[PDB]
Amino acid sequence: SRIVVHTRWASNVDFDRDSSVIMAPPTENNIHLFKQLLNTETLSVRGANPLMFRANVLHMLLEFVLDNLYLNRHTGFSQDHTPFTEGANLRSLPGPDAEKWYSIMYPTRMGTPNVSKICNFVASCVRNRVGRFDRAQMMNGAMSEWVDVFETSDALTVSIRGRWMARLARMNINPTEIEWALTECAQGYVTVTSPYAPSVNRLMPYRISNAERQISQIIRIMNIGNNATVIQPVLQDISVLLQRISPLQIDPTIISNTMSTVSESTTQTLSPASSILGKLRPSNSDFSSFRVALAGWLYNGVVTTVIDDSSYPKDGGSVTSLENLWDFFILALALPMTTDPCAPVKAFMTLANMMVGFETIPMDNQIYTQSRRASAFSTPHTWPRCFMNIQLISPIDAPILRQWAEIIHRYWPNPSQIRYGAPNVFGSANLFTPPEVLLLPIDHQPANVTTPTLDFTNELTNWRARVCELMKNLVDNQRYQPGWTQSLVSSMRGTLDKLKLIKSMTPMYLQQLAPVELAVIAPMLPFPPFQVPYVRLDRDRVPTMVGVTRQSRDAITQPALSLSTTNTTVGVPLALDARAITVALLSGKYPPDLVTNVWYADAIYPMYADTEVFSNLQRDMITCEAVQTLVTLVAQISDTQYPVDRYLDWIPSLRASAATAATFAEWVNTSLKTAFDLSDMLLEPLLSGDPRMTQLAIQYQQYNGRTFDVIPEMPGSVIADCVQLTAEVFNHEYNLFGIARGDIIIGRVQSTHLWSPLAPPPDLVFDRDTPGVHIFGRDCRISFGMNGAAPMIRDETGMMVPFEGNWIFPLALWQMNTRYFNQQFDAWIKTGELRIRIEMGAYPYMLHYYDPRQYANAWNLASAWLEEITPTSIPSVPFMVPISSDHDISSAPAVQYIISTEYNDRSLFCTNSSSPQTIAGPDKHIPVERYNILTNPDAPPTQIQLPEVIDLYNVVTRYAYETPPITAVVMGVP
Amino acid sequence: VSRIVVHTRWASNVDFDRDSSVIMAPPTENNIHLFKQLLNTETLSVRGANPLMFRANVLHMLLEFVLDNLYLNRHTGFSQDHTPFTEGANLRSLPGPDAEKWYSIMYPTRMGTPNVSKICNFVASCVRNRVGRFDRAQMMNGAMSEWVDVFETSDALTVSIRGRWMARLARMNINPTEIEWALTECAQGYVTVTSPYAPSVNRLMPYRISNAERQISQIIRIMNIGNNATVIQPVLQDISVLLQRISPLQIDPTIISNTMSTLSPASSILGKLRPSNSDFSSFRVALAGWLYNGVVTTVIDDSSYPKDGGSVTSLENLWDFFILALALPMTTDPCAPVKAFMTLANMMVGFETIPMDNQIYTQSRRASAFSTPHTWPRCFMNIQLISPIDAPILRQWAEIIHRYWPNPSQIRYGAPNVFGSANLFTPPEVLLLPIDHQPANVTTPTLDFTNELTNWRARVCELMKNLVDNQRYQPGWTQSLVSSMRGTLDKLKLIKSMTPMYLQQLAPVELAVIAPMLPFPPFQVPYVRLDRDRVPTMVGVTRQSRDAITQPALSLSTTNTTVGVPLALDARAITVALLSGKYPPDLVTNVWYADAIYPMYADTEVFSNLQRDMITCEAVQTLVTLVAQISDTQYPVDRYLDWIPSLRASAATAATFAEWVNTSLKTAFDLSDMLLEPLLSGDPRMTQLAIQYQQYNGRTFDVIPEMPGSVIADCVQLTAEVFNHEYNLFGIARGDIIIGRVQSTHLWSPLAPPPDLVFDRDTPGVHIFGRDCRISFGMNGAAPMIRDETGMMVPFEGNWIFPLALWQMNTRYFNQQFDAWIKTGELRIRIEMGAYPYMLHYYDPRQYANAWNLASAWLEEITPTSIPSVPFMVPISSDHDISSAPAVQYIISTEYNDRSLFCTNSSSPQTIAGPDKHIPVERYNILTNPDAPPTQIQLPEVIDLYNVVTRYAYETPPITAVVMGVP
Repeated sequence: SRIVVHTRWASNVDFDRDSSVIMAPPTENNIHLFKQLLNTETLSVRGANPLMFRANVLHMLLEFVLDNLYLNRHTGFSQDHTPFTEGANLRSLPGPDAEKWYSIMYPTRMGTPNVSKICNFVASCVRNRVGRFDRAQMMNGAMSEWVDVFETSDALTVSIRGRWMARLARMNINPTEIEWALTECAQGYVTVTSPYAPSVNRLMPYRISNAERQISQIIRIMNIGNNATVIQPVLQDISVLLQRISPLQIDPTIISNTMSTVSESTTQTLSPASSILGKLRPSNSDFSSFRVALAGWLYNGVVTTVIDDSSYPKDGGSVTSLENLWDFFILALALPMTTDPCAPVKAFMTLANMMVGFETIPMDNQIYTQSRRASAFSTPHTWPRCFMNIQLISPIDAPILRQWAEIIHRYWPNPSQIRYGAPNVFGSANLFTPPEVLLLPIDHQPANVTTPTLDFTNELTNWRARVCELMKNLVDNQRYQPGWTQSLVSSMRGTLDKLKLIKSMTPMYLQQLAPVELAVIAPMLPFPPFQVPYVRLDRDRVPTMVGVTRQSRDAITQPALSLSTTNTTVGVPLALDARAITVALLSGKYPPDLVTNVWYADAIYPMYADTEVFSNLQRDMITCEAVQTLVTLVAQISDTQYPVDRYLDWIPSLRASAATAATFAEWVNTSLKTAFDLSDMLLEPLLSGDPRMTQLAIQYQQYNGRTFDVIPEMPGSVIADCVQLTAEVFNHEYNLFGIARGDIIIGRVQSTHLWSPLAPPPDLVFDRDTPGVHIFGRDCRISFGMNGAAPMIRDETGMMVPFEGNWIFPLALWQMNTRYFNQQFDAWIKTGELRIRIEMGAYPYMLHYYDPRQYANAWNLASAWLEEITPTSIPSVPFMVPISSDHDISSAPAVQYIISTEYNDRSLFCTNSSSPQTIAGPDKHIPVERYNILTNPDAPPTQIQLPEVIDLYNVVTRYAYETPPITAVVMGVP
Repeated sequence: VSRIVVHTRWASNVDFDRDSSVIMAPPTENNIHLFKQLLNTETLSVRGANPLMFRANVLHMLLEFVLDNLYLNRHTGFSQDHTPFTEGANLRSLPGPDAEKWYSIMYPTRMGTPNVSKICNFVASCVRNRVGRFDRAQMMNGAMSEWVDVFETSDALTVSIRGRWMARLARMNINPTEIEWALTECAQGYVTVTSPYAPSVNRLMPYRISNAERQISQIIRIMNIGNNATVIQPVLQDISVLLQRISPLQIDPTIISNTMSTLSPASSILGKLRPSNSDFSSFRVALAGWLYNGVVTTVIDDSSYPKDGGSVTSLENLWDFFILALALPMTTDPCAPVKAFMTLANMMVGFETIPMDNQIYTQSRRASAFSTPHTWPRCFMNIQLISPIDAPILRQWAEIIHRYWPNPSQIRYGAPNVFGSANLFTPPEVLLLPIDHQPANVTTPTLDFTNELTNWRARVCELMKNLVDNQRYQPGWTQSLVSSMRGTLDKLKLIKSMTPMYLQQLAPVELAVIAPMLPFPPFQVPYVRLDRDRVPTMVGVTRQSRDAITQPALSLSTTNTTVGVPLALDARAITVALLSGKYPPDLVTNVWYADAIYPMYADTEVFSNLQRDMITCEAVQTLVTLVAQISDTQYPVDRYLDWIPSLRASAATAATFAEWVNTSLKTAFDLSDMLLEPLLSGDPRMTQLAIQYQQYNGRTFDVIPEMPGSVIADCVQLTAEVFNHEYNLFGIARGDIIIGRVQSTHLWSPLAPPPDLVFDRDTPGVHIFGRDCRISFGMNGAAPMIRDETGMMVPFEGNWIFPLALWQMNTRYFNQQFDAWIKTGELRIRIEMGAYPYMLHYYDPRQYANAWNLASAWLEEITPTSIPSVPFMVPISSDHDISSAPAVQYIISTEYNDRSLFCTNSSSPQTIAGPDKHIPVERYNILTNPDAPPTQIQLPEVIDLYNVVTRYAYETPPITAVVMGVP
């Protein structure tokens, strides 16, 4: 408000995030914020510090910028009937006293009381370059898509939103075109309801490139950096998603299956059912923790599916044993579920473990012994060479083992991939692979039937075949017999056959039905997952680490050398149990009820009510925009390490420090999060560490040393543009900001003339060129009184001089021993003729009017005002200003104390705007610097003419469109 | 009749003490005690004196008297009385009683002249106008000037002494203004002292000096230390005391406990810490290490090391290397970084493989065993050698070292403007710090990434976890504790200590404030972190004189690690302080430290250091000076009492003397705490010291001191020369003696024998005798006769010549041989003595008992290393004649003299019998001819014993104030 530049004036307000930038009351002091923004070395309802005086100001500017992204929706107009107008349209609004908002928006409705300079200029203006001019109206019954008109405001805001819109609309299309990519995410099988139409000016700004894609990735990649407690719950969220999809029945299923599939060994040394009953659980209740590994699949170079410890027995392995058989079966089943590349070697060593003491062949070291925990082995180098070096396996001592190893060699599941979605609109999916390439630990097979059926065609069914074969090969052993009974082994095979031939709709749904159902979500992932190309063999591909730079090295400002230094943990262990796994594999129980097209798309749509990707896309976009705006500002006033255009340093503000930088960046991040009430990790990982040497990229390397760079890139910040523009323009309007260029001259002067100390008559100032200069830099001590001499200052050479004259002082010396200085100077500047140019550069000030008719003192303990300040900063300058008359007024004294070293008096809200003359009131004339147009039609309104031409009543384009929420146009078909 | 009381220190105007024996030894009493209180150590009785040290002792002798007189003068009131002989005089009123008797003592015309007496008669010639108060200073306190000359009995000796004294003193006074300015700088702007008052010009602040003095003092201090720990350990003690006494920050390991929420890591550390400890000192001492470097080295035990070995699988070793790795970088031992590097390597030896550069070196060898610049490996000096497959872990580690390693700084300190500051390997006001500092207002939470300390915790947590992750560098590790251990690493990396803040910006302040308070200033070394060749190697000094080709004094720099005394610390307490840190819960920096400061600086002791050092340098100055006056050194010397025979010098001579001085002055200042070990830190015949220090490169930096004058030896020359023109005055005479039995009734003293009963040495009737001259005995018991240089056998009589070599070595024989011959017959031998003590024997001219008894005694009491002062039976002059004496002379001086003959007939106004002596009215010439001023030219001529003597009302205040600390 007055001087009204602040928002909430007449516009179509829609919602705020507290970008509160405003003014302060002008008839008195004026700070508008800075007893609330930054008071680092000052403290008051009336203070600010010049040792952080560049952050605060920018910050103030930036929030201002933020305040102005609101939705323009112009509604209706009408020709007018004042004598004042000759057809200029009024904007018709239902608002109360729209008339005042017009007499305000336009100088209209301003009558003919008596001859006033105002009224005179009124009678002279134009009847045309006023009100409506033009618009983009090609439709019927609905407003122009935008309307231009001559109304009062600052066209930055106009151009501001021009660039705002530019950033927005750039991503629109004919909508239904996106029904493609949705159907591609619908897999073509989640049928879709939506209208049929091309672009109808309903902006759908979600056509996005891979730049911001990858950038947001990076951000997540350290946002996820070292926090995996959070990954578990949402993984369960996915598990329940699947629960809402999977038809399985668990407890009595396996109950009947097991009571049917085992063979009789009750009087035959540990009956298998009894043992296995006591092992599994009759724990009949909700059990759904199976979906775990399935959902975890979404990450491989990200997470490491490891198996729980107790899943393995703790006996070093042996032959004559039944629980060995149980558990070895279980693991042979579950290991092909793991992501760990040593899992082959792991099971290898595992069978070696139960092969402790009977079959014994080449052993490499004291760890590759068959007595060592397989899971403990970690590195390619931790893998028994012989495992990968099959010829060390003599088929003589380990015939069965060589057998089985070769089985695994030729027989082992393999990876595949699948597609989803569209970079066409939405950029990459992962960055260490081509777009939408979704590699798979499995090799999906095409399902055809819409209902479950029995069949044994599956790589894992084949594996089960292999393992039952090996088991029968072994249990019948002649070393078993002495440890056992013989009809026992008969019943053993009697079990294993029904085992390998047990009922299970699992593997078919897995190999065929699961994969598409995985693809069902499956960008609809709050965190977009990541994965890395697969590895089945050939240790040389075993990755090393994903090093991420977001800065440089200590002594090396280059990224390409700090690469080894700026690098972060990779992979996490996540231990799982095989029980429910085998439970499911050996028993799939699916009713013929999931009518895929019907069932699944049915299960989905109601869930589809608030599609997050919308929030995700905007999230990431604004994210990267912020990040860019940052990487720019850190190089400006606020240098980082590379001197490029700093602008305001003619303002003295203290130099760069990460501490100061971190402070400012906090203010930023704050404002940012507000901008849409953002609430998640945001640049929080960047001030985590120094965002001063910022250099972004990432890489991963493998056992073959093969390195793989990914280097991000950002297209800039529309904000940063506008803000720099305005910043430059500012340099000449500083007056409008309660901060002044120059210094002040201080000594008790006594005048009655009506003159601003903001522009005092020439006679009153002095300089170095002035004689009487007592020049002081940074050597000034002070003696108290002497024998006959008063307190005398030790001089810059070291001499003692009394306190009066023309003296010069650079501020820092002052801020040093302020207290000393102040306790001394009281009289001899107040009463004495001590006058110093204390030299500040650029500084806050403040004011109060006053009636000149009485005497005026500009002491009023302005000293007291001073001493209130710290030895660390300076108090804003209050001023008493007379009410000068346009003509006669009587004489009264005025004892001033402080004056501006310059003329800078330019700031005023209107006072006495109705008269060609007034007795003594604020001498004010219509500010004729913005409406010269109203006397002559010129000044290309939209052409860039600032600061060369700055007005406040301009080209005005209130918009009007069709603004549907995109969550709403999400109509599903079940 | 009596003689003159040549004295001082008999009318003390003060209670100050010197303990400097200004007694003169009387003649009715004994005399040679003053000649048996010198460097002589072989004396045993009332009587006797060594010939060979005669000259050699006089120095100290005359010196001590001087040491009596630097006392301080004060006001005296105003007396106004007049009597006929005292008409119109402003006598100096004295608060003391019988001061009028003391006036007659100082006022001659005080007494009158009503009759006949050498007093009455000559005082009848004395005026009343050159008596009493002469002239005054307009500068004056009470009833006396700050300098007021007044006619009075006095010795110009004391005058000159205190005059040059005063000169020095006032040459030092300091303005309270610049004083408080100092105190400000001393307080670094954290004192508050003003002074609006009524001025007083008596006030005295004489303490302004240069730097060379303190620098010398620091040198000698180190020398006396001679590398003794017990010297400076208690220094560190006082330090830690005041430190723990002053720091508001609080430590609480129990915090972590809750942070951990009480092996499992927690159990391990809980056993590691003993949750009972209550004492907090040696850590503070680890800090105070940063204050002195040039002599000491912070080191660490290896009981903290994993046997200085370690492995890659011992969880305890994890704890310990963790612990240390944190507690290290703050040390001063320069081999630290590569040492921790190599220790880490040793524990790791076997998984990662790196080239070496010495077979005796071992990648598993002891870091302790590697403690030289030569223990540096060029692979640690070039990482590019480390292929990232050799040991990438260690490569990254070495780079971490190259990068985050601590980095020194400095600050201003001291008040060199007036008192100066002593620093040689650095400018005086420069104060290093092995780390870097930052500005104030830490009243914000203590979190700081940019803190090299948080930096440290961060980087170490990283490298640790990074390594621990693989499970394979650590085989045998089965249960997944990547959860427990690594989350623990997180929690600890997330433990907040306010200590690092104190360290980063507060400790700098504390120590900068301590700096001026040092009764012993620092001694440190230019800190570096790299370039072994730059690494210092030598801290040498030359306890030997420089004027000859002279290697410096042996230094331990080649046997210690670099230069410094070892110092092993506790990693536990240190790293805990690094770990748990909390400031007072309501703290406001300044007011806290204001109150913490006040009473401390309310006390002050550095002025003791000043007095110490100034006296020290003056003392050694005049010391080596007098050395240049005693005998021959490696430079031309000038002796002056060589007219008093004594040989050239040995060392223990001055040694005795040196400690004479040390004792004397310590007793003279009641600062009996020892100051100097002159040769006990120096060398019998040295002239100068000089320091030097060099790096491993061979870059040497070699400093030499400078000398100012010392008026002491000057005034010594002053005094002696006057005595060396006015002799006898104190018990020693030049000349010789003639020995033989002559008798007379014409009365005189053997000091004034007529030159008739005398003969020149080697007179006609000559009888020369060398060392080898042996006797021809008489025949059948006849008179033996002695062989001549020609051979002739002459009897025991004539004029005989013994310069001296043999009588020294053949005393008692000679006595027994020549006794009766001198006793009853002529045997006139001249014996050569040069300068020598004498004695008297009071006797009446009317009676006699044999002096030859006591004479023979004095003979018996001589050794070649000892001579007693010769007694002489002294008669009574009279105002009336009496029965003369046949007096039997045996031995007599060879000369006429006056030592102190004042005046005959102590109170008898006239004298007839015996000699006469009037008053040396000579000395009071202004009292005879007042044409003369007091600075008239009469020196080194006759001394006057009456003067106008400036007396003073200046005042020295004990240096204090009323102030406040950090506001």
